[PDB]
Amino acid sequence: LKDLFRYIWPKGNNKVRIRVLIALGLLISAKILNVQVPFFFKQTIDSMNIAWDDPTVALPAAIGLTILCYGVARFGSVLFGELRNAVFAKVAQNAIRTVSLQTFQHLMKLDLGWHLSRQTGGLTRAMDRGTKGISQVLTAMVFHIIPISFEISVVCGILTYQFGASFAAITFSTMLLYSIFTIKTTAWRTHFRRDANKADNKAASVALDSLINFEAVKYFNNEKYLADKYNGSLMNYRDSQIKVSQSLAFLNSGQNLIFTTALTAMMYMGCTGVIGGNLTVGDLVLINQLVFQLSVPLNFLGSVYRDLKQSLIDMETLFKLRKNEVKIKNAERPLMLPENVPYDITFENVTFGYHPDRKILKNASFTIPAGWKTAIVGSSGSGKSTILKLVFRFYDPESGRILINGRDIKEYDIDALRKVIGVVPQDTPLFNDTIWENVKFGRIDATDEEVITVVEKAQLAPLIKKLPQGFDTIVGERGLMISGGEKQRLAIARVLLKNARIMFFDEATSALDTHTEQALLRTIRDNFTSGSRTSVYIAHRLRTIADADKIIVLDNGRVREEGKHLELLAMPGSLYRELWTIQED
Amino acid sequence: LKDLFRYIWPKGNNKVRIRVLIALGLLISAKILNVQVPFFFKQTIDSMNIAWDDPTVALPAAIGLTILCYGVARFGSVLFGELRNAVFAKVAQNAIRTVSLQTFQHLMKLDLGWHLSRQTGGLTRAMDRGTKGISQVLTAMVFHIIPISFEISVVCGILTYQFGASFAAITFSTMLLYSIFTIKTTAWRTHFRRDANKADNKAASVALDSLINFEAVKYFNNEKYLADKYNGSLMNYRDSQIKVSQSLAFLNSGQNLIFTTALTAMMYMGCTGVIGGNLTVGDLVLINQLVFQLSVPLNFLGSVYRDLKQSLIDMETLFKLRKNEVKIKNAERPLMLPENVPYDITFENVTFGYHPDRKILKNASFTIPAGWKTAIVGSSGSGKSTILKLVFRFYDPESGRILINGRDIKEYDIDALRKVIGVVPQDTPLFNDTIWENVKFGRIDATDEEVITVVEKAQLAPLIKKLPQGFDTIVGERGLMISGGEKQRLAIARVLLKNARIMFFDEATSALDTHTEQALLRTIRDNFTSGSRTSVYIAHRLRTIADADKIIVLDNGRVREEGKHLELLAMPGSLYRELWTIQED
Ligand SMILES: CCCCCCCC/C=C/CCCCCCCC(=O)O[C@H](COC(=O)CCCCCCCCCCC)COP(=O)(O)OCCN
Ligand SMILES: CCCCCCCC/C=C/CCCCCCCC(=O)O[C@H](COC(=O)CCCCCCCCCCC)COP(=O)(O)OCCN
Ligand SMILES: Nc1ncnc2c1ncn2[C@@H]1O[C@H](COP(=O)(O)OP(=O)(O)NP(=O)(O)O)[C@@H](O)[C@H]1O
Ligand SMILES: Nc1ncnc2c1ncn2[C@@H]1O[C@H](COP(=O)(O)OP(=O)(O)NP(=O)(O)O)[C@@H](O)[C@H]1O
Ligand SMILES: [Mg+2]
Ligand SMILES: [Mg+2]
Repeated sequence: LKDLFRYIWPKGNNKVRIRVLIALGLLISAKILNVQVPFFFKQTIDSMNIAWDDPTVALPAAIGLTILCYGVARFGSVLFGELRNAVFAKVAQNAIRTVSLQTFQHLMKLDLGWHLSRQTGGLTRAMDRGTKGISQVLTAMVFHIIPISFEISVVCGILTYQFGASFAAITFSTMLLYSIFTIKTTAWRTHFRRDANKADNKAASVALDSLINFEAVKYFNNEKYLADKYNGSLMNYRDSQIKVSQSLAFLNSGQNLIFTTALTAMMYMGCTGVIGGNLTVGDLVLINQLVFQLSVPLNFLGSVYRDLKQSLIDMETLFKLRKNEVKIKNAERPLMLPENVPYDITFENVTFGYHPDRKILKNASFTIPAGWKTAIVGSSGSGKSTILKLVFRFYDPESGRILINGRDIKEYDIDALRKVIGVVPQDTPLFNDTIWENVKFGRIDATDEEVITVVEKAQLAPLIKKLPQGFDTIVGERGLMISGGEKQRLAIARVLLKNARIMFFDEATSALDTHTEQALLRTIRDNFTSGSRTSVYIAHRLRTIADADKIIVLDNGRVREEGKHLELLAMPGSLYRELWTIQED
Repeated sequence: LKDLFRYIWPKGNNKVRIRVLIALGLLISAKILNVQVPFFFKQTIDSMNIAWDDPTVALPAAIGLTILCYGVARFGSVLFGELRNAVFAKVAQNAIRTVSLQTFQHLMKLDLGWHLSRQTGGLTRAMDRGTKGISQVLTAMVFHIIPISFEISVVCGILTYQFGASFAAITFSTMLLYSIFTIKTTAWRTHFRRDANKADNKAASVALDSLINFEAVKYFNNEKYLADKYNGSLMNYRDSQIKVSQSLAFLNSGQNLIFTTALTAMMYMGCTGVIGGNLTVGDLVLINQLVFQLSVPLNFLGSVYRDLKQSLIDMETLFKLRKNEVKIKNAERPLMLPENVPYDITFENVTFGYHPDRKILKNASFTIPAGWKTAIVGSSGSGKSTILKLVFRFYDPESGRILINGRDIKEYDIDALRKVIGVVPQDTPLFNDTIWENVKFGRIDATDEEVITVVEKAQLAPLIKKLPQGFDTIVGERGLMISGGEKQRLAIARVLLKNARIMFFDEATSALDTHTEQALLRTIRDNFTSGSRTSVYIAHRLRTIADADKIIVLDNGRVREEGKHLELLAMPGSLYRELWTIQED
């Protein structure tokens, strides 16, 4: 409940502070009128209690005027309440916008290991629940918590100042018992609430992880297994929610029992005071109406805001997302890459592990030169795409250096380094919109003719002619509404559009036939000058990297061989020779 | 609001019907006591209005008893309210469990084209919002809509039967104006509500489609573009929510103005009646308290249930999910596949298109024989995986037949057909749990030794030894926390575990090196007898399908060539010959 106060009452921006102060003033005045209306009611009561000696007499003007004042005060209370609602809505919605956008920006700033460890549906669910929790927390703390507190305070003061100290003792002992009971009961309901939250999260995790792999669910006939798992989670959530609802019923019943005992004790004290010729029926009316219109709001907002602590939990998960750690960040004095030169990557005694318990790279050292086409090869699980994610600075090594033109990539603006490097990754999840905006995701600021020409160079024009909604065909969930080769070609088109200098191709020809593959590689190596771009091909089809100027063979996270094609093929004891042997026959 | 009544009041299961009837009875009695308490208040008032001639007199017993009855009726009202809450909670949670499970089952029953066209995050968001909407709709329709309606009815009746017909006219004209105003105002707020819903859905779609492709977002430096898109959606949602909150404030203010005019008119009528020696101050107290304790609940539940129509929209989207169409369903008299025989697929003049405007297969006809290893090849976008999804009966063709052992696959139980067919798909999205339960997803009812031996046959033992948490390593979001070859090998292991008869391999060696590839194919073709399984390899590395007994070459959705390796290679004019030529040099 602190960060929220930092968003609704921030440093600077006196506009929102003035808005909050006006909301507070309207709240105050609303409660003042809601507490003053019963005095007008008492006045009209005690003024009508006289003996009228003529049934035809017209209503005196004083009583008409005080009834008018009663109605006007009731209306004014509700009116100020609603104006407060409006103003603080204008405030809370700005707060929610701000926090949602900041959280999105951060999520975009975080590292990869933090996103892969977590399920995206979980992040979106947390964000939605947290925005709704902010909304409910505010809608409750400025409509039905602070106002009822102010009203309780002024009611205690009135009943202590106008009807003696007895009523004061009654009210204070009542507040004491109310607090004790609510405390000892929330300490016992929190358990069921926690269980229900856990079970709901588990059930949603199951549903999501199942719908994502719907194919891999039907392919193996495990619908019933997952449905029974979901049903178990749901049956735990059901029992927990039932128990918390029963406990909340018990809570509210006991609260209202305490309050009603207080109310009847107040009626009895006022009645034995009227007996003593001190008070009057007007006083009983006043006391009972004060306490009753203070009570029924309390009971109803307590039984209605049955979900407010869960809202705090959601909001806190959201703020935790917003306050995680950014492992990859610019230095204090970040440089910027050269202007017009070919780039040269260099791994110097690097050693990296996605987790501290395993080392994927064991003292790797090599040189990806400038203007040349190098090709990385090796066994699977050997640390090829790991290099590709180090240079792009998704992770940073634990020991060693990554140099570009002789400067560690930590001395560079990450956003300036990630703008000269263009990657065709292994997995190519696209968007759920047209082919147009997915090919135009490389250079948003691109003229459509460039999109068209790179599409023609990525061997995509035939597909675009066959499809009847060419350049508008929706490609469904992460690209599943098209082929696997077409996704590779869309990614290659994105990369040709970025028009970068260092081009990584992590198996961009694994789903393409030999014809399309060779045509595409020819179109690529013939698009750029012979000394401009620095290309790195992660290849398992060693026939596509035969024209490479430097082949980097690595195994078990260590560079074993380095050299051109024939220098390795015509050399005994070479792993590349064994791979080419098994590839030839 | 009809399907909900079908879940809370179903055919059979008299238990839930009796529970609902008891909840209704408790609601009735609660409102009865809440309407009777003011009569006790009036009695004590009019009994204390006498002139006491001794300040020391003790309180008579009748007045003490009627005050006791007043407090007891207040407590009983709240108590019955809370018991009703508990009971109907036990009912509504069962309803929610039932609907969630049925919706999940259906989603699992629907076809693929329905899942690919939609984003899974959207489905999970709809389900969550719909469950919360069911909860809120019930919590509002049995706590603060039906009860207030019954109370309004009995209040109208009382004020019509006990204080003449004037009060009746006042109350009925008040209800008329209230209704007219609320109608003409909701007709004007629905627009802002719709706009806000649209914008929230758009913003969430953006956030999701961006977090899923976080890699493809950072790889191209389009964080700011997506953040500005999100901010635009959020700034539309902000203005719309602001406008609906202001409009709701105006609504509630006008409602309470009408109600307060009614209240003051009632006070004036009662006062001019007291003038006429007919009524008494007790009557004014009674009227005003009835109307006031009927009012403040109404106003507060109206300003609190600001989100109830959106809940209906969510619940209706959920029920629509639950009432979509199942294109793929068993026949009326479904057969079951033979017991112990090799299966033989046969496409007979088939013609299929994922959408009615394009035909991926143009009169395809061929025969995947039994006990043999056939291999499908052809250009990309040519309709290979389409076959693989037809046989598995994800879609059904528009013209033609798919035969297994001479019987159309429509005359078979889909769940019996999908249990003899094991697929290694192109895209292999795994789960977010250990390698163990992802290799044990083929045959859940498998002894761990089989898991271990298939893992050893899928060339995964080395990885399992290297990892320090072997067989427990979490594989992150859809398998991104491991290699791309390791995912292929996990899928091949799943398939070897299913121990099926018809094995489809849609490019299961695209990320594996030649060494692992040949070792794995050898381990596979040597695991089963030479005439048991029927294998279909979708291959782009034509060196892995040279030992095939039948190669099916298709282009532009039509089978062009069919025959063994050399029969096509040593034949001029063959597409397979051109592919092998481009693959050799
Ligand atoms: C989390 C937030 C917590 C904050 C807590 C702060 C609140 C502290 C409590 C305040 C004590 C107020 C006690 C009021 C004493 C006055 C009682 C009284 O008789 O006043 C009434 C009604 O006035 C009325 O209508 C009285 C209404 C109250 C008057 C001022 C309220 C205080 C405003 C403070 C602004 C922040 C006047 O009617 P009469 O019968 O003519 O009284 C004759 C006596 N002069
Ligand atoms: C979406 C749902 C819509 C459903 C609508 C149905 C409701 C229809 C409305 C009902 C009209 C009720 C009219 C009540 C007339 C009785 C008024 C009255 O004077 O009764 C009071 C209080 O009783 C009381 O406490 C009166 C309380 C009401 C008595 C019965 C209520 C009806 C129960 C129906 C059950 C379904 C008795 O106090 P006294 O001063 O002693 O009265 C002396 C006269 N005998
Ligand atoms: N839901 C879909 N809606 C429309 N078209 C689709 C859909 N799914 C696949 N396609 C298209 O239908 C054509 C053939 O699809 P597909 O059967 O996957 O080819 P493929 O043989 O798998 N190519 P590849 O896997 O790369 O070797 C292509 O034009 C696809 O883009
Ligand atoms: N988030 C991760 N956490 C732990 N291990 C990982 C993670 N990501 C990748 N790995 C592991 O690190 C090792 C090398 O990963 P990787 O760099 O992707 O190999 P690769 O060269 O891409 N193989 P392939 O793409 O199939 O040719 C493998 O054992 C992976 O399983
Ligand atoms: Mg890789
Ligand atoms: Mg395919």
